[PDB]
Amino acid sequence: RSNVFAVDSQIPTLYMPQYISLSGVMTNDNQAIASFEIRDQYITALNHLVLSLELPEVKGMGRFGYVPYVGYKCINHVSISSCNGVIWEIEGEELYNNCINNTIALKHSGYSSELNDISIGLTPNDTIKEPSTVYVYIKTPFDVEDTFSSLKLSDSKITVTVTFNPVSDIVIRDSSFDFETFNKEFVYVPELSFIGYMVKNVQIKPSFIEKPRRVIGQINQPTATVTEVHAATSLSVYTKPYYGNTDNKFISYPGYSQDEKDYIDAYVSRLLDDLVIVSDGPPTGYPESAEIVEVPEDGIVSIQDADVYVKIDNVPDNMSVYLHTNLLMFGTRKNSFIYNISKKFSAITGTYSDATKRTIFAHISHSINIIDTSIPVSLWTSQRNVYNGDNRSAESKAKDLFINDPFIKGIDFKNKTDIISRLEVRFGNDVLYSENGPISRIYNELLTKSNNGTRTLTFNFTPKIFFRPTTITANVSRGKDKLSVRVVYSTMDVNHPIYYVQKQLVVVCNDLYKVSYDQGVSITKIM
Amino acid sequence: RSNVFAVDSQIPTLYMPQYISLSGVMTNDNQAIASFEIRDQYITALNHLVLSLELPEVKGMGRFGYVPYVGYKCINHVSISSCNGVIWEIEGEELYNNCINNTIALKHSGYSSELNDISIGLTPNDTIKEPSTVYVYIKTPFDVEDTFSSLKLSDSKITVTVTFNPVSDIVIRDSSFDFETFNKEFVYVPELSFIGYMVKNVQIKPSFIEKPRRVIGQINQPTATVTEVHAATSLSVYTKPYYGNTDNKFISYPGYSQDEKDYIDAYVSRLLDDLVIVSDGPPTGYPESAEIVEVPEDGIVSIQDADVYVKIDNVPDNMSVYLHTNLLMFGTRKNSFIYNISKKFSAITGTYSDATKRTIFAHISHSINIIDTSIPVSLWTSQRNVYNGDNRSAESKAKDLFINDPFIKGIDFKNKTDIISRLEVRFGNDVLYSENGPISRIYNELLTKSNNGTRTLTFNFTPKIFFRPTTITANVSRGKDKLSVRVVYSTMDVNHPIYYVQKQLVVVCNDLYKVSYDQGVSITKIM
Amino acid sequence: RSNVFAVDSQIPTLYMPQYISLSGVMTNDNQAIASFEIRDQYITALNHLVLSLELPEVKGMGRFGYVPYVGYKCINHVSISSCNGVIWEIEGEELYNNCINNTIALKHSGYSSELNDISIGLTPNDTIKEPSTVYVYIKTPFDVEDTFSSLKLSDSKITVTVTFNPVSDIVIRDSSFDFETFNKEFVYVPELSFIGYMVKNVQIKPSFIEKPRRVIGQINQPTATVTEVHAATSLSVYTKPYYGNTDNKFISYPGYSQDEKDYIDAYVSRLLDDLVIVSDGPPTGYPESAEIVEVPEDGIVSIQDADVYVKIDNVPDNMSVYLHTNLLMFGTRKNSFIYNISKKFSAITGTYSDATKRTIFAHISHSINIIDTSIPVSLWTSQRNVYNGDNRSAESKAKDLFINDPFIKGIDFKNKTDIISRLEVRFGNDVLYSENGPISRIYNELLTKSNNGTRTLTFNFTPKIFFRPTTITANVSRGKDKLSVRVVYSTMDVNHPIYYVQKQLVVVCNDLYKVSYDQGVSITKIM
Amino acid sequence: YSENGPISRIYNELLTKSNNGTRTLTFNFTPKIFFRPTTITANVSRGK
Repeated sequence: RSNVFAVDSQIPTLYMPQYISLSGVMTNDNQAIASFEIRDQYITALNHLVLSLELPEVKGMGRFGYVPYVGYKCINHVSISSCNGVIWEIEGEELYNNCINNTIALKHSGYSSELNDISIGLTPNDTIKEPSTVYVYIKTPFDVEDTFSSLKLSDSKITVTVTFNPVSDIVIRDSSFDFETFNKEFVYVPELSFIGYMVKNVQIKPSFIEKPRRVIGQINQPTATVTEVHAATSLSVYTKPYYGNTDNKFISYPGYSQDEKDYIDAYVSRLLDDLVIVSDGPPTGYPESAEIVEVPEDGIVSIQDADVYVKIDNVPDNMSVYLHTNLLMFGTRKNSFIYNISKKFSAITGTYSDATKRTIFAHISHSINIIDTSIPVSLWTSQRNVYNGDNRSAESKAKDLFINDPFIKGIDFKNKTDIISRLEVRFGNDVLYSENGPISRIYNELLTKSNNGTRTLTFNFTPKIFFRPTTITANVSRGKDKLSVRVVYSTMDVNHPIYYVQKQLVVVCNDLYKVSYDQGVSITKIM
Repeated sequence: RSNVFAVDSQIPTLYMPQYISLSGVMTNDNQAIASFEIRDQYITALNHLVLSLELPEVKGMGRFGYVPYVGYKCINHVSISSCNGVIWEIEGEELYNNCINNTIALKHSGYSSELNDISIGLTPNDTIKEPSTVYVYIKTPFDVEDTFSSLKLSDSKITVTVTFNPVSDIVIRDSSFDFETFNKEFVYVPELSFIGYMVKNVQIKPSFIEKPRRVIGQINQPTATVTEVHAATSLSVYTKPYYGNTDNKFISYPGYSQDEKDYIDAYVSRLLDDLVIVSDGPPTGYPESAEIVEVPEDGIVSIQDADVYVKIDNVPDNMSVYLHTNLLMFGTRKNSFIYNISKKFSAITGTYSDATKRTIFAHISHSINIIDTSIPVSLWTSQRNVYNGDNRSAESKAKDLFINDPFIKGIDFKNKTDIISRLEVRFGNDVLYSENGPISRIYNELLTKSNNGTRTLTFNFTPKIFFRPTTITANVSRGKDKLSVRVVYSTMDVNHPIYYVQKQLVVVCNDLYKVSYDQGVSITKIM
Repeated sequence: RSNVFAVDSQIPTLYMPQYISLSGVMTNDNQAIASFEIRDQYITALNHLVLSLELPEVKGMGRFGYVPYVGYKCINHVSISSCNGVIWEIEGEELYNNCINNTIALKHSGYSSELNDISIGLTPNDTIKEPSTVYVYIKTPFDVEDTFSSLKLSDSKITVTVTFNPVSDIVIRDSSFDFETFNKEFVYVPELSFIGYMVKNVQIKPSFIEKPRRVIGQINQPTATVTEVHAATSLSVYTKPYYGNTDNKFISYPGYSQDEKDYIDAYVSRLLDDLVIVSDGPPTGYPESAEIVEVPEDGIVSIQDADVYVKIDNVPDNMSVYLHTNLLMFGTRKNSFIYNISKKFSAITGTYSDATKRTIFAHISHSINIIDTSIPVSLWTSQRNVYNGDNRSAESKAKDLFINDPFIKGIDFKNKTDIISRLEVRFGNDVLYSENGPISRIYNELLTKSNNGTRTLTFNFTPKIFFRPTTITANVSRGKDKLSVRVVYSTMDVNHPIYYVQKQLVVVCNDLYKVSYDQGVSITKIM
Repeated sequence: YSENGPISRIYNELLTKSNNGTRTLTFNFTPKIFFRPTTITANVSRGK
């Protein structure tokens, strides 16, 4: 019988860990680059890299806030090199995707009301935001099995290089803020930390590492190809929107609250102030194409099949209630279907306030959705629209927000709508996999215990470090050495504005490399 | 010294995985049965079964919604067989209990506002719900240790059989919905997926598997017995309510919000509209036994020791405020204690709205609880009640909801009240365990890291796959081969309606089986 | 090739577990001590200790509630001994810190609205709280590796001793409650449970255990020293506030809601009733130093550079709106800076209610923070304050609350502000580590997956039970046998009241011990 | 086999010299009567 009530305690290698901190050299649209040099013959191994960033004080007038997870979204590229060349590198988006399921890292990276609330400044000497510091955990393959997986520095020099995104990407602002001055006087201040191990009489053996590789397809094309595939462990596919042909302005943004319900409530709250107006006589200051009608005594206004129920309490006797019946409208033919935001409301109740001269709304019933909240403003007024699209007031038009978040997926802010209806993967010339529904995404989320998975084919099911990984292997004789992907996009109604948002296909492939430790660190591609 | 900075990488067996999808055959109260046939000599092993289901479009008038986790609650039975007979089977409730701690699986199975909100239809051509698809992860013993635990198909035919519950169980509806037509036209559409492994020169060895077995006791009896117990790893006990002697109608249901506070708020909100009435003269349309009194100037109404504080703002000068002092009442003797829902309120404030002709309530102080929210409507008006129980208006009575959820535990919707005060377990003739408090439930939750544990005795503490499991073993000579359970139910007040809800005892025992792989797959009970 | 599709099932040692429960002996400011005796020659091992506590019924008048996690916060000290002396002991605070990341244990220990809401009693026979029971999971080193790590009772007697805190520490109450009677009649009722293992022909081997050791520094001194350090695995540092020179009264407490936003909202809600007053003529009943001014027609009141915007609807025609412009004020010089809570508000809106004769506030904009919510009341009126600090009404002063929570860290209730700006650790005479930012706290939280880490140096990275732990080792020849810590506290503004809160430094060191099993259990310090 | 456009119909019409072909997969290209026809053959072991 095997003893399950006692073990023989082994004596491990003698070692001692130490926390080490390093400052870097900054060089320069003058993109910023930081280089860190690690040189000590007693540092045998290292892992758990952490980058710190100091954000400065912001003063002035206007409305201003930071995007969520600013620390992660400010990183463009990370590279680790030695004298024999690059050992490992990754783009920022792949790091974000790999760390998306680590709530503690996300919270440390910068997620709070003080940072993400949309603050207001009244005078040129008002302080909008106080200074603070964020920390970005750079997860690497060397962390998966603590000491067993650490990187051994066989008496070589290691260089870490971090490239930063321009500061315009991480800021949410309105047109009143003095962005040119802010951008001229903003500077990045970084610092790198890691855990080192001092080892006595180490015995080194070769090991194995995986390197991700990204390919971006052409605009609106439904194909992409990865060449020189000799040993891959997985393949991932997703899409990105391209907003380069707009001015990047949006009607609303919820800030710290990030639920779907919060997005919808913020949008509806921004529209309600202009949708129902209490005025003495016909309201002035609107474009000529506005159709503002008076609410009857029974409270029901008909807008061609749609009925809106409006009841306001405490209305002064010298005033009346009016309804804006075409706040935003879009159509491609003069007598075809019309997308009209006014017809998405069914009941509106509230009470007028004499002290503040505005209406305080109570219960609202509506059918607004995330696509409506995600339509960009500039598409409402494009040349293909035969109507005047934006019938809002100037005060409302002055509150639009610039949003330049670089890691948006799908065609909406939450990646909720699935726009891929069929996927087909070919390895060489033969079909390797085809599916209609998102069963591969379901399987990815189940196996990785994540809420934000993507369509992924996984080929390796063996434990990571103690076994050689299982791969799909090339056959250059028959020509099986490339993976081509083809999708069919869903069909949308030609009268919905979201139909004209352009998109790009993204394919990610994980290649296998061999690590040898004679003459320092070097890698060789497995063939 | 043992090296903790390097390992020897072993070469694993050569294999290649593949995702496989299969369609099934449907046969037929004409209970639906699906059969799936797996036949390929190169599929050596499989695991991670996933079932997909397509839910259709629902049109018409009335109020309609789906129960939470509809995908799990639609499954009655799953069986896996070969030519030598059954290999593994389980009922739906045991699967649900085993998967209750997997948040990602639960969310995939169907949990969202679009599915679980109580929608309203106005015309016979209104679309209440759009079509969608859910996925049910069928967790099996073959998943616990990836490749090591997979099921080996030694050149045999494998059949999977799924039995479905009738559609009436998964729908929450009011009496206005045309359920007979919906039930006549509804059809199940299923599809099975799994991960297969193509292995080269496999070397097979025998292994071990555990099979659950459920016993259901007689109505209201506090005993149950499991026969033929020769090697069991655990024992579980819980209770179920039986609502078969009612019409299954309830006053309220919160829908997507599933907190205790949400249940209580929905119930209170449904009662408040009928509890306090603002009217010009005595309200009409109520049964003769109603006692509706006028609120005095100081705002305090006395109902025999209980005092209710009522203050309403903006009351028109031609109207008064009335209070319904016996909305729901129950008692067994003419002059004994009375359970009166009106006496559970202490303060009610709000403001009357002239535009909508209703009262908008603000702050409420009350002592309603989950048992009150869980009492079925038909028990308020049973024959043993000497009063007229339901003094609500017809409009309120028309809003009751049918609820037929099949996996309810305890006597309330959240299984919060503990109605078992003492438990005694006998193995053979001798007492094996006895307890007063729920220390076994505490231990179960601690050891399995679950929030919804049950009273469970665990006999196996060894690692699952690499060791033979530890069991309790029979001694047929002394006659130790059966487990009998006896409980004592808590004592409730004879004047509470919940006292008359019937219940059933459920016992679950996990038996051990041996798996051999010569002549395909076969099992033999360990004796 | 190694087989990854099959294993050889080993046969384990024959054993059988059993749940055992014991009652204890109580002895006696007459601090309570419980002793439990374990004596059975067939109990070979044990782990998973659980303590249960019965809380009694509380009746009377006033406001009363329990602190969160009362079960954990009621424990002062736990000790485990045999005939050879103490085997393991720990203070309550170290246990709480070790278990802080176990949500299920925390929830079982007593965390609910019924326990933690601030209830109100109206008559001397009112029932404020019903009786209930809590359970405290006493996590020990013997649990980390189930059967492998269990404690072997080599035919010796084991004694467990639990010391309890006085009941005044676990209760939150106002001055109206009859605490002297409650404290005279309260009694502790405990019971211990554990899992025992009956083993046949056990084969015992020696093992390894770690014992924590706490040192508390002197008041306001920034140094502390641990002597006799021969083999330590880690070192931790944090600070505690000392409230012994006050009366322990606070303005508000949120109860069950424990977010920062909840603290701030409760504080603001308590202040708003006294900050803005609607009255017929100048309000009476305030001290002579109050400066109450009338709000002009434009609604803007200036308080030296600060502007407050006040708009109240539905004000009766015989009444006016007044603003209290110096509710709480503190300063050290007659014409220097003043901390004035009235200047932290920028906009206040609401509606007066005629029925209840009070103002119902709607939207509030403010800059109150957690330090303001955490300032104790007695510091507002200290002798060093040259103004009259507390200008509230007597009714408001009668609602203050006593709070005596014993496990508060930092200087605020959430330990959010970091008051340590530099840390330096010396081992012997030489500097072992120094840092400016909290990178060690970041690393602690990352490595232990916790949200509430402390500044910790970790020296052991090897797996716990199967390897001998790595330690830092003394060199008595050079005199390296002591660890001295020195901090520099942050600098605060001399006109903020929080500057005068006293603090204490706490250092925790984990020493290594050897366990041998000949002649029962005994330990010997590794040298 | 999988296809998007009607290339199989084009091939059917080309090979049979017809104006009204359908989507057809042809497996036999040998002369009809003097040779045994070429077929696609089952593999009941793998279940094809």
